[PDB]
Amino acid sequence: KIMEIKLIKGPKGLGFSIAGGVGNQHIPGDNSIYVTKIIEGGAAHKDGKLQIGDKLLAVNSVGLEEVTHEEAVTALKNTSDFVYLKVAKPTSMYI
Repeated sequence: KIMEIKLIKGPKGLGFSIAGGVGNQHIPGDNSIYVTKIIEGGAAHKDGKLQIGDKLLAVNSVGLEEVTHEEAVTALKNTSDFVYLKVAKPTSMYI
């Protein structure tokens, strides 16, 4: 299930780590970007909605679907302080 998350970029960024990307599949057969860690005190932690396992779809107007890992790293580092983060919650269990 798809949700939009509103984040202010903190001094250290959005407060979460990612894996995946085209050429760097986190899940076998999935080129998607996944949340692997939520940083305590971070903007993502404090908001409360983003979780380990979430799939990133977009960051503001930047698509994260079928992008390489470096592309998503850049998307997330170089956004505005006002972030709309679109994510999909897992159907199965994990990531």
